[PDB]
Amino acid sequence: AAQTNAPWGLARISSTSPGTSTYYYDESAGQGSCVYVIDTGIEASHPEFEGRAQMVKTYYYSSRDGNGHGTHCAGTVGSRTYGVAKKTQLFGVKVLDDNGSGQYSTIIAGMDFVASDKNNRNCPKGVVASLSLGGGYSSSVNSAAARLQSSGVMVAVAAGNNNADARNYSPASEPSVCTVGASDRYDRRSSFSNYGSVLDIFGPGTDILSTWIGGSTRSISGTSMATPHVAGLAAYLMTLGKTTAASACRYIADTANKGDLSNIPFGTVNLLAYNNYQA
Ligand SMILES: [Ca+2]
Ligand SMILES: [Ca+2]
Repeated sequence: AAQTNAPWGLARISSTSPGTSTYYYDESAGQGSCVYVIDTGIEASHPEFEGRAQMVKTYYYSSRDGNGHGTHCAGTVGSRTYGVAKKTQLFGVKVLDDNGSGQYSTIIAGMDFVASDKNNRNCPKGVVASLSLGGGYSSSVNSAAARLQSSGVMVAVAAGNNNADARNYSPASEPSVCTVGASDRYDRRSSFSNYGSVLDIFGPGTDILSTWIGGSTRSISGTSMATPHVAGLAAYLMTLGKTTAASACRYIADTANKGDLSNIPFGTVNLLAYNNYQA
């Protein structure tokens, strides 16, 4: 399958070189897999989700996405026009309020919830969790992410937007999950992107067009945008049977475009997510 005039991020992860505009992918499109989006919620009624999204848990007064952040991330995972895995199932967990903030105790509870909730969902091809959030270092938050990964879920987390070493941020600093840096359309490290030895992979993160609340769309930037590219790619690869939840991050690194990025500090991997699609 090919999507013409795709968002540049979708074209980039299906190509070995920058500057293309077609998203090449296999028609299975991640059907049979499930992605939990742990964020501000998901506007499940958006036409771009085609009824494949639902809220399962909120820790606030409503389950509505009053911010837009979680709806944007979920759209990059698996909306029809802006998503990597266009046929996956999307589950929303609202651990952030409508200002984009949340206490660490709530974020930890949200991760423990996903580890248990997956056992009563029909996800035959595997389960993924996308966490476009973070803060200062906390061993309790890192531990919750490790538990979720250990329970059999592919955990993808943002490296953070501080232009610093991600070792001082959580859950980005947890080694056992998949920490995602951001790049721009000219194969440069995004100027805001964190770096360091804890990073596993880079994904497109600057000027990412995706769904927004009110049934609309908009373009924003962040490692929050790179993470759902990798979470979506994981579910796409799990549906194809190429990898498992326990080894998805390593498989993606092994099969990534190597050495294409510039402004990568010494000690940080130069690896860009890539789907290796061949018609
Ligand atoms: Ca290349
Ligand atoms: Ca890792």
